[PDB]
Amino acid sequence: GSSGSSGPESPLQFYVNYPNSGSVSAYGPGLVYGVANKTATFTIVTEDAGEGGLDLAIEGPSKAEISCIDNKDGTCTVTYLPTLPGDYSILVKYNDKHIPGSPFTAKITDDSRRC
Repeated sequence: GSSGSSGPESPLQFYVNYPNSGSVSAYGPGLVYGVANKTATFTIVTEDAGEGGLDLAIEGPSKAEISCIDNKDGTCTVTYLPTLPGDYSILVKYNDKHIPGSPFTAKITDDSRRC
């Protein structure tokens, strides 16, 4: 036996989204964990959310700098570099409304000695 269909299709291919369902999430090896004095970045999901105002701020045992970047492809790119190993309290807000899942907890370590 064998089966398989190409599938339906229509012209003026146009897909519209509704505001009803609109949420922003964040994931990546930069929010889960990291390495002292090591490059760490993560990605953020956001499509047709609304040009409002994204704010990012991380806390912990040491103040870390943030160079969040705004892209126009599909997701944003935020790069940062830790100063000391420890649980960093990442905080992200969207249009005066925290994101579903925050604050986030990342487990960063330190690798200096050459094992």
